[PDB]
Amino acid sequence: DENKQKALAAALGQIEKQFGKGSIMRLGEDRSMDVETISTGSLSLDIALGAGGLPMGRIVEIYGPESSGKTTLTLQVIAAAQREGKTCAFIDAEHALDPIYARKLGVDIDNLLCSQPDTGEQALEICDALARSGAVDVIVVDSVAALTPKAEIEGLAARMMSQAMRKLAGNLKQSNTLLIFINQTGGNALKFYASVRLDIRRIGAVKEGENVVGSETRVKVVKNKIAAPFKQAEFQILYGEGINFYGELVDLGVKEKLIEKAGAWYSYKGEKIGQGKANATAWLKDNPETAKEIEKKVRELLL
Repeated sequence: DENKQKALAAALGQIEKQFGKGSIMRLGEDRSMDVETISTGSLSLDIALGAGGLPMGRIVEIYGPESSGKTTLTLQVIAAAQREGKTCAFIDAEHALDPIYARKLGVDIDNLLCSQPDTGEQALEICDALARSGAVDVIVVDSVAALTPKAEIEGLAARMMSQAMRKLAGNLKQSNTLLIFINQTGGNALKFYASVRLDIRRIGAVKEGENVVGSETRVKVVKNKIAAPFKQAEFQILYGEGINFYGELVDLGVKEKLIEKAGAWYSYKGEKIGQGKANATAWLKDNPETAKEIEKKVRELLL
């Protein structure tokens, strides 16, 4: 001990000096790097990420099956960035944006920049041009899978990805632009250039009676160069509503014993707020100034 711990802290300090703070970490390390972040729209994912949101200036990959919830997640970090006055761009190779649902989640469709590129290579060139401008804050590319190389339009995709990635990462870093790639693939370029990689899956259905009202969702942070990796988050995405944030606040509030639950009744500061998570959720939704207070304390405790 003692000498071995001083030797470890020195070697760890040396690796960090040479390769950066996020190059090695203890997995139960409560520290996170000072980075500017954009919320994902999910309280437990923001906590699972360690820094309270997705990092500015870095590449993020979100992958999962169709209907896993990665669409909702993507539209929610665009709504979140836009809410803070950030300029967002949407690069589309899927041709699937639902603007009605996007407006329900808070996306200002009118001011969303959008490209539906002719080839995979033109897509990456437009991404780089926006990265270099210094005037765009978050770029979402939907999806890596749909970015067909020009040659394939008239392996090839992996080379395409490798080519552009170094240049892209460099320019996003300088401009402090967040770029998110939605995936289902490229190759190793994205896997090693991404600072955060999110695995999202639908693990079940939420029902009111016997009517599937939403999806039970799980995100595992499988790579995180900003804070300790491998944490996961669970939340509901209610159809036409989006991530059920207040339900997450109920659960984390109870866990941090800011809300007390005596069997089926939940109470905050001595008074009943509701019977069952649903009524407790509704009350918080109805009492936004209290909900914000509890939210603030959860983040202070857990981040």
